[PDB]
Amino acid sequence: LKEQERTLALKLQEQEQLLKEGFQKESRIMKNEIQDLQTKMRRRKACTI
Repeated sequence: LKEQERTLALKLQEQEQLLKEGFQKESRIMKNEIQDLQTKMRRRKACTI
């Protein structure tokens, strides 16, 4: 029983680590796209609402 519980806990920790790495990769992609959008909109004209 003690061996089975230990195996289950390791398997959960690996899944949690993988999910965290994916989320950090997606957040970096989005941050890069925001930076690239900000460099291209520096030509021509303001108005309004």
